[PDB]
Amino acid sequence: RFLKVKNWETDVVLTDTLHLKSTLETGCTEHICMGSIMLPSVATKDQLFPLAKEFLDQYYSSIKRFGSKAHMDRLEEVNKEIESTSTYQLKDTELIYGAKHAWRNASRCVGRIQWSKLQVFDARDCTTAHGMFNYICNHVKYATNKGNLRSAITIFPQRTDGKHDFRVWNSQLIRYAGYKQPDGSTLGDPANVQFTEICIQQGWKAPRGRFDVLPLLLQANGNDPELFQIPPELVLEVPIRHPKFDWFKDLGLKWYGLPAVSNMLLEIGGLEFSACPFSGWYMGTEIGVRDYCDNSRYNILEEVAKKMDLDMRKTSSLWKDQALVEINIAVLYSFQSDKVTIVDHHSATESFIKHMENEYRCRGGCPADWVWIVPPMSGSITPVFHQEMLNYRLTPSFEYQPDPWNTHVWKL
Amino acid sequence: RFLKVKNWETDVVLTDTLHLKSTLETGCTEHICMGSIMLPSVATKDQLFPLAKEFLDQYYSSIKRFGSKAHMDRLEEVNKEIESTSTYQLKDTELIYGAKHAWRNASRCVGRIQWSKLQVFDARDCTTAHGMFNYICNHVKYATNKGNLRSAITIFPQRTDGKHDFRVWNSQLIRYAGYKQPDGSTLGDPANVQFTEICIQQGWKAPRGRFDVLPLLLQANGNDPELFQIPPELVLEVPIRHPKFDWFKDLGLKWYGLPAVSNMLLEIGGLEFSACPFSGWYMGTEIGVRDYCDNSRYNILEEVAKKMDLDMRKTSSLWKDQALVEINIAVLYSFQSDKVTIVDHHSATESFIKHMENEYRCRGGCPADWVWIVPPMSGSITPVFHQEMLNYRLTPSFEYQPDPWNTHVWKL
Ligand code: HEM
Ligand code: HEM
Ligand SMILES: C[C@H](O)[C@H](O)[C@H]1CNc2nc(N)[nH]c(=O)c2N1
Ligand SMILES: C[C@H](O)[C@H](O)[C@H]1CNc2nc(N)[nH]c(=O)c2N1
Ligand SMILES: Cc1cc(N)nc(CCCN(C)C)c1
Ligand SMILES: Cc1cc(N)nc(CCCN(C)C)c1
Ligand SMILES: [Zn+2]
Repeated sequence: RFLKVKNWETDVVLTDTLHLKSTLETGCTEHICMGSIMLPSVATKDQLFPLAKEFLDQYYSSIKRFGSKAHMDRLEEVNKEIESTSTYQLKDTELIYGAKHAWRNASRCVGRIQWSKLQVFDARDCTTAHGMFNYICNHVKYATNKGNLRSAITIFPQRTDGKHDFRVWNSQLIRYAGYKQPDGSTLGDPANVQFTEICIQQGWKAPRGRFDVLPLLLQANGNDPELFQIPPELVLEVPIRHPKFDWFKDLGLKWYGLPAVSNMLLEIGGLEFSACPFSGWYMGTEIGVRDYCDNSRYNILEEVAKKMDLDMRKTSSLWKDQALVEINIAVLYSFQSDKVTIVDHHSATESFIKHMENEYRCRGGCPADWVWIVPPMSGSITPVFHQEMLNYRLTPSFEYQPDPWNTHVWKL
Repeated sequence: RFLKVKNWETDVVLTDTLHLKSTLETGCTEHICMGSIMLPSVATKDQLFPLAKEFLDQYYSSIKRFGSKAHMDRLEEVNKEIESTSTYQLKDTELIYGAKHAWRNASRCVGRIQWSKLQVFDARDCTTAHGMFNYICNHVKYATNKGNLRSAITIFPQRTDGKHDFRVWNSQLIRYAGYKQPDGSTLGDPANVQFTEICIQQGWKAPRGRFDVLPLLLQANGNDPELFQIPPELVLEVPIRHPKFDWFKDLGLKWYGLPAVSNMLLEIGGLEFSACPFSGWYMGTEIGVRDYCDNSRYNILEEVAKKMDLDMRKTSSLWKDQALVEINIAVLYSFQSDKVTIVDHHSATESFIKHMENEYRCRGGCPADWVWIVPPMSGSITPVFHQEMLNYRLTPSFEYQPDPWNTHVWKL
């Protein structure tokens, strides 16, 4: 019950004890492992104080005032507020702590070496969709910082009864539009055709092109959501060129600078923040491999191999592989030459190994999801391929949640 | 308890029921997943008949004579033999069935679309190390078939008391030698320096070069093992050249045609065959990615990028990625131009999807280990990246076993 994880490139072994503090369930049993399933399987007052207590015990353990009176009174204070209101409110300091540690515990995140440099924006006084748009714009402007990207999170009011929720319906703050065609094919991003749908169904007059930035669909206090278009001066975009292949520009491609997940739920001490958009900087493969070359996304391996003069008749000519490397050297090169923060999969996966080392040392482990930590190209020549990893759920945490256009009791 | 696995490239869903027949344990619990651990965690007469029965029930269920008298008498016959001898002996037909299904159930194998075309060689009458060498040579000659590779397994006598075992100490029948250097570096294959050690410690006069084929270390009936050198005419090797880069040959590289795992244990109806070397044909990435570019193996990304004229100062120039594709196009090209069977990672991963489909259809599922099915380069542009998979242990099965030079009560 004090398990070992081995590196088979360097023979390094580390002992994981942190998994004992694990609480939630993984989906695996003694008889079946689900480590490759993408997402496997209202709260009451009685359930709440345990979670509040457990969170408060580790927060006070963190600043080395574990059993102080400040702890004991905060324990009693939160209990009384869960008695009086059946819920409770986080101190500003407990909100920053819980947010940083939700990132820290995100086992599918390879970037977590940065987990303690997170700017937390307290948006819990927001009441209207216009207010969110304002908070969200301030987040985009800050996090972007003129290409010197900065990591940030904006935390909107916590769930209360359930039907007053606050949701950003967008899956990312900044995404390109998806338009099906009359001939069946797709313009823009096929991932977003169902979301691009609702925007038009709500009055978005679409500039039916490729890289059309979508409008924010913000829902406040369970009310029907409302469209707001981000000032284009705040949407920083990088035009993609190759450092050797001059025909690259005629491909006419670009991506946005800022990756910002907006569809997840932040859980802290048993309180649920259903709108918590958070941003970092891109690892290059997210764009060059998945965004551009997923079959059901932009799907550009066809044209890149064309202008490279490649043997596309035979599968075993690895034309697909060869065009995938060039695309990623160019995504990397274009961001760097505009001073926009980006990290290659080699540097990122090395840092995560080093971070993992710090976590086993000063924390006793580090929950990691191999299936997600290994980059989607050149796997075994990055050091995370050869690193055994233990996956387990720790809290505070980011969780998935139903897409809001399936839950919502819609009306007007 | 009738789980679903989804493909996120094609939206295809399949229902897995086969996992209910799962028996062994995976290493995961409800609270921790070990799907990325490489290998996680004498038999008595009382344990044996259940396993014999379970195996016999599915074998007779397979030829559509489930509850026949031929089944009932074979059940009684094996029971009586487990009473009389505390063990039992497989019919030739039960040996071929069990072997084919051990391959079928090998969840880390992407090639299993071929699982029913397996030539089974019954070596259970063997008694001496010289006999094994003879059986093993006949296997190499057959399986190689002049580059028209054929899949085969040779099954030596089953474990009895424990200290009369039969083991092939080699991890593969055909591997290149590993020699450390006086200056610390390594010649040949660094994976094999500890095994190349014992060979020399047993009288192997090493031709201390790079691609020196190793001698077989065969142990028969628990006796101390003995060296035998495979006739070089039976060891077919492919010289690696690129279809564009003429400097490629001066790298002077070659690999052997036949991949043949020899260090695993075959479990059938509770009987344990500790020497069961089995062979197929190579997926190209096993050679071009892992053998050649693993840091602790041949580690050739240095020199290939050199003669390509690449930016090796900067990590984010993806020089490593670009030299990895070229190496794999050349491994593929060299094998094909000599008519030696090899499969690219695209064709192989497509077939496994199709095989998976057949298994959910006519069998109710297919145990798969994602971490091992996804190829070690260009992951997400092959269809297995996007395919959820359930892992569970079915029997008959191939299992790992201690390296014999740690178990052996050695003497002379
Ligand atoms: C600072 C730079 C960061 C980098 C380079 C980075 C890198 C990555 C990458 C490559 C993924 C793979 C997921 C995918 O393929 O879509 C990921 C997922 C994730 N990241 Fe990080 N990340 C960063 C910052 C952050 C921050 C600030 C947070 C939260 C406060 C965060 C939380 C997560 C979570 C929760 C996931 C997985 C959830 C999901 O996508 O299903 N990351 N990250
Ligand atoms: C017919 C062509 C075959 C191909 C193309 C193929 C392909 C592969 C590949 C790529 C792996 C990855 C393992 C690694 O990276 O080292 C693997 C593993 C494995 N194969 Fe298959 N295979 C074939 C035939 C067979 C046969 C005939 C058997 C047994 C009778 C078998 C049983 C296994 C097992 C048990 C493993 C995993 C055990 C381990 O390596 O730890 N395969 N195979
Ligand atoms: C730590 C990790 O389990 C290890 O690198 C595994 C990952 N997946 C693999 N997959 C295959 N096919 N072969 C391997 O050697 C490995 N190595
Ligand atoms: C089926 C499989 O779980 C799915 O393709 C996963 C695999 N690993 C991944 N890893 C990352 N980082 N991102 C992904 O979208 C996925 N997709
Ligand atoms: C914070 C953050 C960092 C990063 N590098 N990438 C993202 C986008 C993740 C998109 N996937 C959820 C589809 C977010
Ligand atoms: C039968 C078989 C097929 C294949 N394609 N490859 C192998 C070698 C596997 C080596 N690993 C165990 C290190 C064996
Ligand atoms: Zn698992």
